[PDB]
Amino acid sequence: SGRPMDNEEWFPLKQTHYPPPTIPSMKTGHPTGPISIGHIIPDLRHLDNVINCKGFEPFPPNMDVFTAHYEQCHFGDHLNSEFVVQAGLHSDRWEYDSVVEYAVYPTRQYIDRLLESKEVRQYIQASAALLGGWCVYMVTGIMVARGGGTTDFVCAIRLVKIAKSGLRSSWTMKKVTR
Amino acid sequence: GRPMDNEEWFPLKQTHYPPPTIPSMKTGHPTGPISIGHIIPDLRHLDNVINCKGFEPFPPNMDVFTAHYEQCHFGDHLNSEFVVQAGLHHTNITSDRWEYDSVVEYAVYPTRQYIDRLLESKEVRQYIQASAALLGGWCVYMVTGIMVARGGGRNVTSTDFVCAIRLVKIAKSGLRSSWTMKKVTRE
Amino acid sequence: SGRPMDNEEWFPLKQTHYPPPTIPSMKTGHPTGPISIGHIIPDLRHLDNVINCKGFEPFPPNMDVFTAHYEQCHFGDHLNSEFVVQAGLHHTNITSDRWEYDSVVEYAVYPTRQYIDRLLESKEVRQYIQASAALLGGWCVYMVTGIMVARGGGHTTDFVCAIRLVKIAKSGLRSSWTMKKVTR
Amino acid sequence: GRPMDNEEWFPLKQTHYPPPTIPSMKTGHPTGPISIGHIIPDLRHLDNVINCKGFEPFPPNMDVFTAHYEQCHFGDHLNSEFVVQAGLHHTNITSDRWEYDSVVEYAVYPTRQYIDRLLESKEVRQYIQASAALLGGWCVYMVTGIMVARGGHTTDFVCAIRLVKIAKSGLRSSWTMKKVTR
Amino acid sequence: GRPMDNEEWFPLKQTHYPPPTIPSMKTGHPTGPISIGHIIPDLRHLDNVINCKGFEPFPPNMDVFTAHYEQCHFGDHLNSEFVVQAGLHHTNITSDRWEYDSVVEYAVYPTRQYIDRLLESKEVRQYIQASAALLGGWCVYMVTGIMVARGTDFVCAIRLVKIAKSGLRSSWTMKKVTR
Amino acid sequence: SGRPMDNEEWFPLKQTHYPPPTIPSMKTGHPTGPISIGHIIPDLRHLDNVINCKGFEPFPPNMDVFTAHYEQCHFGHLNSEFVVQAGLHHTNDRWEYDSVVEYAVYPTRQYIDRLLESKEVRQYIQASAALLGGWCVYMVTGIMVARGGGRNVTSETKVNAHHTTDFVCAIRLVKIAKSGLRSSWTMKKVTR
Amino acid sequence: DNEEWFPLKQTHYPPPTIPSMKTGHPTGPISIGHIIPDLRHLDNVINCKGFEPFPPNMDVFTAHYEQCHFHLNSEFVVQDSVVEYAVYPTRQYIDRLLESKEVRQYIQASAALLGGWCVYMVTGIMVARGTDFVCAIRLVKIAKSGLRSSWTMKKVTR
Amino acid sequence: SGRPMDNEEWFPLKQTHYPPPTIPSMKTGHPTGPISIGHIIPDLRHLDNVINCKGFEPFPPNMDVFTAHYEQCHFGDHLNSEFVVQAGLHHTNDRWEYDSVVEYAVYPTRQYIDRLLESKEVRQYIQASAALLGGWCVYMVTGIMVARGGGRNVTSKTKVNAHHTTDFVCAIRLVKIAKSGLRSSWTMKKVTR
Amino acid sequence: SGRPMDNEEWFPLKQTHYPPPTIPSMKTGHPTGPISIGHIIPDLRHLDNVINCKGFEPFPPNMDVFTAHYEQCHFGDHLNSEFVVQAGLHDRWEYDSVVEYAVYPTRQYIDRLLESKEVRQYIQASAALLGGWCVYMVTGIMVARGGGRNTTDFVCAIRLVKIAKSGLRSSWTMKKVTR
Amino acid sequence: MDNEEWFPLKQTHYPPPTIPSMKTGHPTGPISIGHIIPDLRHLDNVINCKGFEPFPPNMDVFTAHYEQCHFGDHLNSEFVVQAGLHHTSVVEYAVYPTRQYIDRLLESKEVRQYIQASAALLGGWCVYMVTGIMVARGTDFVCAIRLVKIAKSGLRSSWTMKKVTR
Repeated sequence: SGRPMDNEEWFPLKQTHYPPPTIPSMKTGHPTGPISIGHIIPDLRHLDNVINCKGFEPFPPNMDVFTAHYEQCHFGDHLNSEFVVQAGLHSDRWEYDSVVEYAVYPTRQYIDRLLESKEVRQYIQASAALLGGWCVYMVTGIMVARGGGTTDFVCAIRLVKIAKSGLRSSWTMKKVTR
Repeated sequence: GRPMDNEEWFPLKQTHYPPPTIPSMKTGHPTGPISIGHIIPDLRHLDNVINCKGFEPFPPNMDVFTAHYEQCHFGDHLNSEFVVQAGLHHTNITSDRWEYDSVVEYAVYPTRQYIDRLLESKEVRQYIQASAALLGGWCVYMVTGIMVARGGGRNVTSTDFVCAIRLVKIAKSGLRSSWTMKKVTRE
Repeated sequence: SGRPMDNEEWFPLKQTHYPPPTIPSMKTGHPTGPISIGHIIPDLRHLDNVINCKGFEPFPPNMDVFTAHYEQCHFGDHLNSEFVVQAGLHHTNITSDRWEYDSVVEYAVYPTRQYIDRLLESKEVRQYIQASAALLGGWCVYMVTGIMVARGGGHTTDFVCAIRLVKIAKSGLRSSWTMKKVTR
Repeated sequence: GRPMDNEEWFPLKQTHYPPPTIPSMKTGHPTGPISIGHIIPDLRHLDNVINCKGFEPFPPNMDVFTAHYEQCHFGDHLNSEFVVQAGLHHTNITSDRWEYDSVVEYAVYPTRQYIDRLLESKEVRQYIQASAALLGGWCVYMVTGIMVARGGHTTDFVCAIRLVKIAKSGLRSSWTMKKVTR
Repeated sequence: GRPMDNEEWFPLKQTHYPPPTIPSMKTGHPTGPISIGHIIPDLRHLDNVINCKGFEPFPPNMDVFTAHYEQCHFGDHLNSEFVVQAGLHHTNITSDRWEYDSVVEYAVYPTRQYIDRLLESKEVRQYIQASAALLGGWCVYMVTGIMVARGTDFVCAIRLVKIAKSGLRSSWTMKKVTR
Repeated sequence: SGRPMDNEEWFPLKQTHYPPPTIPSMKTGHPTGPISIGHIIPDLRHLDNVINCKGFEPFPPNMDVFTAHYEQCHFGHLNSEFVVQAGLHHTNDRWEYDSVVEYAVYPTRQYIDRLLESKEVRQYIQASAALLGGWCVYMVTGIMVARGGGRNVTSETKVNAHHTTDFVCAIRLVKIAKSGLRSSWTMKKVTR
Repeated sequence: DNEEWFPLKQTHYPPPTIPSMKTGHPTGPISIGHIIPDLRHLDNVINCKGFEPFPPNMDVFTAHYEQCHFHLNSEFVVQDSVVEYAVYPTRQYIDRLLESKEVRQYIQASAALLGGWCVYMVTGIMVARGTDFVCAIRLVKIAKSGLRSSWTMKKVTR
Repeated sequence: SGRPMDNEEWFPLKQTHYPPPTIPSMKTGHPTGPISIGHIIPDLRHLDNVINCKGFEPFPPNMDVFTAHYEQCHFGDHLNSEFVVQAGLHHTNDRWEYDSVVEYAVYPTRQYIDRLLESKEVRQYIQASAALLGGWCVYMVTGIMVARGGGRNVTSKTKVNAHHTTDFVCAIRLVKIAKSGLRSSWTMKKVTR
Repeated sequence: SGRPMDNEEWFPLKQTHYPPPTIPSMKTGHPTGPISIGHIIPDLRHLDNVINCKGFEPFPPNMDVFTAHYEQCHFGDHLNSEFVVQAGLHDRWEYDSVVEYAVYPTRQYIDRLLESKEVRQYIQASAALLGGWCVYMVTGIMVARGGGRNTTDFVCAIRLVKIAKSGLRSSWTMKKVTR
Repeated sequence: MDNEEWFPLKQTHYPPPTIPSMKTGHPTGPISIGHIIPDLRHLDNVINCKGFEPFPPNMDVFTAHYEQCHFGDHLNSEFVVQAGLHHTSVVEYAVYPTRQYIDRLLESKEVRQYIQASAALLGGWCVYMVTGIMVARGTDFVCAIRLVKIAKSGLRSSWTMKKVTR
């Protein structure tokens, strides 16, 4: 199965097998699946919880969804049998047959518009008033697994961190790793 | 629980400051002496409000947010008394006199547009111009939060009252012609 | 009542029962408990996978264990019900638990570079460090610098409710590991 | 006149602390509750002296220096009240209540050797060890100056102090010292 | 009450120059020879005004602020007691206490626009262009405040700011001057 | 299959050309192959030119060779999917293996110093310091061996060729350099 | 700038006509103004369907060379008429090159699927006499990564 | 003769080879001399290679020629008799003296530089240097020293070797205008020996 | 004549007032003059107030004095600037032979001069009362052999170096002084 | 570009030092690797003309034989026309200096005397060490030199070594 899919850029969704959204519904801002590109989540410990669950802005023409197909994939890389024995430390790998990555590169304009939707704006304002600043994570990619080892499901997500603290005026976006 | 920015809350020693009504806190004319939006000259004169006659009402992107705490204290300091026993050095982390019950936090996050509206108000503009002439620049503090403790019970000193405030520091210095805002922590 | 001054640095153990080590065993480098000051864990997704589980270097004789007594401790997040309502996130299940424990006792030490160097030399820790350094870029471990113990019922019923850790990392091939406190 | 570092002088609101005798300041056993060489935990507790039972006597290179002021106040505030007249905007700069007369300032500049000797004192070492264990670092303030008001055993009293912030953080293995203002 | 920026007031000494009338200050033609808005070339001679023939009037929004002090001390830190304890009693370094009674302070806040207008007078511009061509750059000092002691009243101290464009920076910088 | 083996840290070699070394000879300092961990190369243009060809220093105790095993691997970017959505259409082959083993070491300061203090490494370093500005060499930090060989595959999937003998398919390097008259050298991971 | 010219595969690239280099439609396969994805290709022109013409401020300058054979020579191991055509890339011309239909698709595909994008611009060509052929290219690295919102332009040397 | 006129900011030229320009011709943009204020030279070694040989923009009224007169002057590098003996060396080093030396100086504005950098010859040289080489670098003559009444060549005792009683330029003060790494804008730095 | 001697590197004193020290006494640590190389002054506005007037440490063997002779020297600028500048309209000193004596200080010698009794007392008083300390070391002296305005020798200028430690630096910084 | 690192000798025609004499610290030629010159204006005013420290075992000399190595400025007849302006066998020996060797050089009698004099009269001191020589065939003669700038100016108490390029 080569190298595992759970890279440092991809957080695996292992709580519940959420079904994927249709490809056109991702660009329209009203996805059919509960987890899609363009969704804002509060923190890394609530990957399922979506702030803009009612809908978000449709993808502008400078934001097309790109694909990457992989076959005979597995999910491990977390203290494998070989790494444990040669590190002195002391998991059943799942084998999927078709895994597709859907990815998008966000523009600052699209983020500026997303930070103005009612739900995201309210969360940001509450976090700014009660806490120091605010911090949200945008789903920039989704990994959907077809088949198992039956229905397709979003198996991973790729995020970007948008933040504004220290009373600064401009928000900053940064890639997240694990 | 306790507020995440608890170090940024300055307690007001006097329990004689009545709170403003919830509706008047955003109209620009709070019914109390200390409220969100008041401008003070410095951390020594927290009782002197410069815009005591009224200020700019809160814009829609600047709403008041609430939190409730059964108990609230401002400052946990380590005592100098230490007892050694059972091979352990026992410390004593105590709370200060500024401890109140049933405290409600009202909080706000200011925008640059709103603060710019504040710096053009008559009283604040007068103070800013006078300070810039007499000193290098000017420095004021805007109340960004208040805490109201219930009156009576264990909140009695020898009927609700403002027990603590949270401030932002607004300052323009060095002829920058551009003011900066910074969080203020109790040190 | 007084409360921890580093309460943002205490990670709760949640609904478990890790027995607290006896204090004499703690300093000996062989605590009677599963998690204790001086234990090395590989990451923050475990908090119980101690690498030096067979023991570690004893405490230096000049290194002392300090104790605090809190009437109550709260180790939960800010995503309470009121914040949920005022953030508009009432539509999703996001509220976490309040980890409010009563009659808590804190045991804390101050790590020294020499003692950490000695902790990194046990057969288990140097094995995880060398393997992580060769197969991956660098290595990163976390040392337990403090433990909170909640009181049980009317002892052996007491249990560890929270731990305070420190990140010990070297990834730039700079031949010098760096130490930093961990938060949230 | 006024001291050049007048901003660094915290006034003691309580006017009942008698000053130490001049010979006792440099012996490490001052006859007064607050004096040069004392270590306080933080800026909120000036009455709380850690090295209360005594500290290191001053080395010969740490002599006490004096200054005299007919009037010393700590805080000149700009009032919000203004009057426009004759084309001028009249302001009122008023002194803070902390205003004393016939003030003698005793000042010291400490060396790293003397401070390292202070940090090894029983009480101070115990406090900083506890703080390091409970906080990953420690922070103490050494009073490097006092001001005695001879107007308003002796009848004089300590009216203000001047401190230095001694701190070690992040296990930097070397403490730093800084001046404190306000 | 005492001046809050007391270290920024350079004392004029035996130069008992008369104070300008307040109406004459704002007009750019003060009746006094040392006034707010005057430009001097250096700190060695505080009465060598280059705009001696007049300058740009104050902007209508630029106001003059006034502070009355019972006493003012502009003396150096080299007072007698410091000189004694530093072991410099065998020399003449002891400075005088410039203590004046019943002092009035007139102060303004300079803006970049008004300073640009002060740099465009014939005398100041000629000092700037020649100092920048013959020497590296230029450096002038603008009087931002004056202190006046009661008598006939006279100016006892001035507050200045340093305006300097050096190193071919294409923009001058403004720094508060202390002593 | 799965995610490809050509990480940015793993530079691929000429397929079916470099035989693997014996496992015991990697630590001896005299490896039985043309390329292995511990070798010094002048740059990335000559992945085969070895400076320490006449043996190098044996591995110290703190240098153990760790292994990582992978199954159903492949190499390779210029795939048909990325090319068609990038709009290039530049005729885009791909190698597949049954088993791939990564052998990895972490270099220490003292062992690098002893490698720079070598008979053959000093000549390349000193001559480069005199004639050229400074010196810059690369050290093999890891190797990838296709245990069981591999196969050349092209998709429109066709197995073009079959190779059943072991060979090294990639190396992982670190750049060791000294320039600007600096006293101490520097080491940095090499990415692609 | 001897360390800024990457050689290519010999006798494989007919040189374009000098007037064609400035009209944005060069007659040769490799020319000034072409965008290549990596340093491993040096032949995969992205803007193969043309690019923006050289602005008036950009002019092609020439350096002839009677240079013969003359990094690791035989001595270092022990111890042909050519012409250079070069330009200077202004930032506006780069901003317009990145707006080409071919260059924008590679960038958006690289940014979404990877972290960012890195492209190279042929700032100079080096054509030797024989039939003549382009023997070397001098490139410039144009890159925007880390969500910088402003691309950087640097020179490349081996 | 006081301090030498060879300050670190004044590069000396070959004596009696460069005639001075007339006072009015300096600000007209067409100097009557071979070297004058406003000339752009390529390097510190090619003084005669004036790029803007045809002419340059006349001096705007914002830029005036300021003068400085000196009397009984002399030239001398650091390797004089007194320095060499106490520097351990023994190879001492002709001295030029002048009765009157006049400095003419100006301060260049960024706009005047932009209008000089957009002239034909300067633009051609700059574009050639930016395309063929990494970047471009030009030097502008910000000042000139002329020896009114000429001077005398002297060797050391002191012996006069020649008398040249004709006015000539003896030193120039330059400034470095350079752009590299595609800074999108030029920088100006005073040059010093 | 020529370029003036009082450039930005040399500070002029009161002419015909300060006698030179005998050349042998400049390296013995006890100069026979009031102002010499090795003396420490408190401020730039009190150039003759020598702090270590009771002698200092003799020059170590790696600190030799170097000389520079000049003939037909003058001090000051003329009115050619005041005209091209438009300065206020509100006469120079000439000498036949002017000798500069110069020394490059070492960190050890400065650390030992900072431990001299008088310098130590001044520094301790300044640190305890003012917050920091700052002194200037005479690193060169310019001496005129006979004077004349438009007989006996005298020191006409000094070249100084600022040695300072502010805000608890624990180490002193040494920088050149310009004017 | 290594060509920019080399500076020309104007009508000197000095004899090249014998290959062994370069390491011995007493080269037979007047200009050699390891010589100290005061500035770029005086490229043949060797300060350490009485000899210098012999090349340590790590400082071996390395040779480079060029048929016709390129030495010149940017001004070439090809470059002159396109800018509008008006027209107007060799072997290299090189070494790489170490910090300790330069520290020893600065303690030579002649070098230290020039350093202490420059530091006292001027602000700091600045010297140049010949790191390479370039000799063409005849009698043969050194035609170019490659130097490095050594300077502790600025009261830093820490000398820096930079590379000089024309």
